[PDB]
Amino acid sequence: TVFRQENVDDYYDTGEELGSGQFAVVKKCREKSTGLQYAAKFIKKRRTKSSRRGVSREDIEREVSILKEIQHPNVITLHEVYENKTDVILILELVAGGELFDFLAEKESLTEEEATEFLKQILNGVYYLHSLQIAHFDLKPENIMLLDRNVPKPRIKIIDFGLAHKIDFGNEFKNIFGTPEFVAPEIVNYEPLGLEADMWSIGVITYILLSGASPFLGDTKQETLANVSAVNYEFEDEYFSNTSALAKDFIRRLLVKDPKKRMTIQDSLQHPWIKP
Ligand SMILES: c1cc(-c2ccnnc2)ccn1
Ligand SMILES: [Cl-]
Repeated sequence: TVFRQENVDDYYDTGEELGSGQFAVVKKCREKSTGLQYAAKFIKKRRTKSSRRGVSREDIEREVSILKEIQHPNVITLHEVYENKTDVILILELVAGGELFDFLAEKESLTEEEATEFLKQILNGVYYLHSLQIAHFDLKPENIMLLDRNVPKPRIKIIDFGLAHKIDFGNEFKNIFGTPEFVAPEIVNYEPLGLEADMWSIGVITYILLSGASPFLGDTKQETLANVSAVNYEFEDEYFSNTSALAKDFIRRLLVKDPKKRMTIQDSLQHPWIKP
């Protein structure tokens, strides 16, 4: 599939940087014709078929294909796509309230109600995606963005569909691997992956939201991965002494090694800690 090849600078003005990764940079921008603001994600293309730098066209097209399908209050949307010889440029919905990661760093830990306020929105977004057979595969606080961080109950949007895949056969078996602290055991063990991997990630996020601590984090990535595979985590009393047993139950039912025994997104929404 080909994208718009006019110079993006002819239609948009760019401003402050909103993100920077291994193969992508995000800049705030403004569409000249409407005055509306967006986030322009510049994804570096591969310069040769055997290169390890840049993102393959197949991977870029997959991300775009998934983004084009989604429209939900808790997921980022795609406005337009441009490309040139060096980059594919996604013009995405602007989410200007910063990462959930940074908001958490500025509060240490959340109350259960604050945590469930965020978590219910994450679950709603993932319910939508999973309903579409879309596995995100990179859920973590850095990939949750607030619309406005200066309100009592911030609204959030899931971003960064760079690892997302359609699961039309129940599982996929490709080169997929996210951030060690948040990946499920099946990712660590290079097993077939499905929608269940995201539910594990939600369990990790929930643990962090309630404690300010990462459940499997080791001193090295390899140690973290080993901890994940062994399900080596516990609820430290210092952090969870006044956390409800039902909150712990929710987490426990997500941080399950066997993906078939892990709570599904529908299960999570009916769990007594979440269900209204
Ligand atoms: C603000 C920032 C972003 C963002 C930041 C970092 N990585 N991907 C998207 C997307 C939308 N709005
Ligand atoms: Cl994004």
